Amino acid sequence: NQVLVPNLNPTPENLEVVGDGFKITSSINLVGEEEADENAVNALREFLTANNIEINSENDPNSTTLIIGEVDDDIPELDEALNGTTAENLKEEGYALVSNDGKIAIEGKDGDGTFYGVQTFKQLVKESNIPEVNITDYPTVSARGIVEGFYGTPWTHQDRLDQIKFYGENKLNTYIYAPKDDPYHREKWREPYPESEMQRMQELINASAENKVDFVFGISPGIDIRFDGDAGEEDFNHLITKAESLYDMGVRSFAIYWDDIQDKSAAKHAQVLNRFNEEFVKAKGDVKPLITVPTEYDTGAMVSNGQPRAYTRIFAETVDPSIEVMWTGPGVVTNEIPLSDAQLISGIYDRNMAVWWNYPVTDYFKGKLALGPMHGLDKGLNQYVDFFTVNPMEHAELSKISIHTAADYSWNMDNYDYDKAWNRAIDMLYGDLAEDMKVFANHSTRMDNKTWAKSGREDAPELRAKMDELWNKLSSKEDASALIEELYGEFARMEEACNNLKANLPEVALEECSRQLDELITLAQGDKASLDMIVAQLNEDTEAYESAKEIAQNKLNTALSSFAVISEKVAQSFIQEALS
Ligand SMILES: FC(F)(F)C1=NCCNC=C1
Repeated sequence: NQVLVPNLNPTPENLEVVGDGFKITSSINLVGEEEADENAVNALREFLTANNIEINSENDPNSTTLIIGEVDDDIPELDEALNGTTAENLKEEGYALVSNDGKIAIEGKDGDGTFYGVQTFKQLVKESNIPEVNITDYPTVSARGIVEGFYGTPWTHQDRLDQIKFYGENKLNTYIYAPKDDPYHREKWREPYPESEMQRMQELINASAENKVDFVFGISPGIDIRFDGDAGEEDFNHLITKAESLYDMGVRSFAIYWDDIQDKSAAKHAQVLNRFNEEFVKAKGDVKPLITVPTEYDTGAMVSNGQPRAYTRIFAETVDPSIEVMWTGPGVVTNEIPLSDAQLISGIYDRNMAVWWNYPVTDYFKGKLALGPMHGLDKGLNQYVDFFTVNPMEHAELSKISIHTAADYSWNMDNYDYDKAWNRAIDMLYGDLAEDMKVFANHSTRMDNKTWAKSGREDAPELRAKMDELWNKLSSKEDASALIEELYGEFARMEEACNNLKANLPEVALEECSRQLDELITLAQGDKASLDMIVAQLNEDTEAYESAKEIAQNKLNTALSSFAVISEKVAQSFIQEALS
């Protein structure tokens, strides 16, 4: 029978189904391996090994045939199997994939593209079966990735190697390495890596390249940099020396941060940029565009009554237009970047901008996990933005859910559906546990420290609606009891799911969310007690009510003084509501 197209992330620009599917044989003829991108071919080899698919050395016409290469390779049998499809006319990083009557063909516009075709290929195949499809695919935004920019417990080395492979698998191509643990990033910002630190950095650098990730080395000399006279000169050379020493280990992307600094003059920040850009970036000729974050980096701090402040205005004139400029949106952590905000800032800097989006980062509100999708990001932003990065959580495993959606948003922006993306993330990442994780993660999408920092999808919004509806039914004495029954079932479901997650989540996830699992179980029991209160009072029964009321205060006080935080406006607020 038919072979269905599995979930893919990101969603490819164009995918047509052309056959029923077929089973890839025990082993295959691989064609083009000698001409095609070395990293694409190694990804392919690893996948084939991990799935017990051998490679014939002698062509066997009984065996499935896999042909891989770039446009700029001369592989006639690739064009033959593509049978009309082509990557020739796509942007950079695009590719074409055709799977049909026993052949798979992958043609990248460039090697990045080819590597990305392999990542699609990997997603399409299940228990050796592939659908017969026809894909041409390319990204909306051209830098797409992560900045390691949060505070708190930095990621381990093993976390980073895991993330980088993950970024490659979801077609993210940028990783800004600016950890606050690392002295060689800020304090000690002059000063090459020791010797004891070189083997670690080298592994980060090489893993990145192997997965088509731009390892951007982030530097932050605001701590103590001198701009004037001999000191200015000496420090500029320390900057150059430092970048040379990283150039020498393989680094070909650099970012310079001015976000925390004493001497706060735009003209001086932009001169150090412009000179580095000339004397280093351009001189080397294989270094990617320099990146910077300026001292004013949110619309709040950058603009006043539609007019740039002094800093921004000066920085914006002075700074070379080849330089990439990061800004976080309307504020540092904000609901939205609407098109008008992008336009405004893009206009001022007179260029396509770079986004530093502070979600899912939780460093400002550590008890809550941010497990929701990219949200409030206007689906036309690519008109003014061609570099998009997320600042994730200290919790690397669970950051994968938001990051997975950032991958769809930034690759295929027209078609981005936050809720569809959110479900696909959980489905793809959590397997046999996805339905349970969805129940739980549903209550942990929304960030709000109640001062300055608010972003993300509202928690569990269907359930909020049923809770509001229950209060209307009660307070205009209409019948409520179908709903009450329905809500007993929801709260039971919450508890069931979180218990199943505690029992079955692998440690790598469990250990980042177990406090919250417990917290949501508690609030769920208090929610259950809160309906017990409502039933008791509608049956005028003080015994059952004062008993239930005690149980509900009990769960609320546990949650209120636990470190963990979750479902503040839904599962937690329901209990507060019932007790008033
Ligand atoms: F002020 C600090 F930089 F230390 C800080 N700011 C944002 C909130 N998260 C943790 C620390």
